[PDB]
Amino acid sequence: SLHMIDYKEIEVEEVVGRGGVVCKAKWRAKDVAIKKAFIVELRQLSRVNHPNIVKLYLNPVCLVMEYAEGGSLYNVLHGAEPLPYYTAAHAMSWCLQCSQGVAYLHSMQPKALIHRDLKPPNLLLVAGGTVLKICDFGSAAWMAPEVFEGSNYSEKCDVFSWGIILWEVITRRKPFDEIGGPAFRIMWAVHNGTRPPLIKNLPKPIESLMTRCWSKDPSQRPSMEEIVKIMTHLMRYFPGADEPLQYPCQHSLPPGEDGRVEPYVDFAEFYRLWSVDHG
Ligand SMILES: *CCC(=O)Nc1ccccc1Nc1nc(Nc2ccc(N3CCN(C)CC3)cc2)ncc1Cl
Repeated sequence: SLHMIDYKEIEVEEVVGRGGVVCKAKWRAKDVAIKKAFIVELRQLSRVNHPNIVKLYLNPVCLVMEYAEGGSLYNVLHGAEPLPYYTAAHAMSWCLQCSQGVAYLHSMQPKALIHRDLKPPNLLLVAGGTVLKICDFGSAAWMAPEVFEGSNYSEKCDVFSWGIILWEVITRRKPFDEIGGPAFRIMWAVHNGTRPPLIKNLPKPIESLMTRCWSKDPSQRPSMEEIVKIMTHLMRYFPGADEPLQYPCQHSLPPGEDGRVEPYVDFAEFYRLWSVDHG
């Protein structure tokens, strides 16, 4: 199941991020990443093998994870200029691959694994930004209200997070940036029913799926198995998800007003391909 580390053949080079400490390395001519009693639980969970989950490959103690050239979704969406251009197909593809990884964890025997902290900073991008990989593990903006309400929670809390992420890559906005302040202000907001503003000209199938994920009552949210199928079938109307991110962008963000917001991506081509099939 596991490959052992001697440290000698792990050639550390440069530092990555500060969210523990993370460093890039080379191990058997493979770019790889590396990082207190929490690993005891990680032994039982590390039976994972999925394309959309970071491949989990001891003095000091180290966890060896495959390196993701492309950084985090969060940094692609909101990071330092220059920011890349991307399309509706990218946004849908990222979310689809996200739900494929989350469904895998939900289907693990003997018991399902809930990710809990599903958010763009833990979604990594590979192969020119086209492949998303969950990095298993201020989260208020993506947390289902029943979780920080303390009450026991199911795996529907990831469905909630996925819904928020879908709004996030479509609009290229940080959810609940208008509220901000300390975390408890956002928790109070979403607990009372506040949700990201709905999106101008969004396709009703997508609006319907997104808002179902946002439901207060977790039992009214869809399973991730259902997410995956919906998103799989929708991709027929979003060609282009394998095109690398390479084109620049100078991102202008208008204020929100009249209770709605405009998307970043453009669905024009979706309404075109849809009407070709539907009459
Ligand atoms: C498993 C969750 C986790 O640890 N996520 C995380 C968060 C921050 C930094 C590293 C990291 N883990 C991994 N990172 C990579 N590759 C990678 C991450 C981040 C960057 N950028 C940092 C911000 N800069 C502005 C740009 C570069 C680059 C590369 N790969 C694997 C893991 Cl596990």
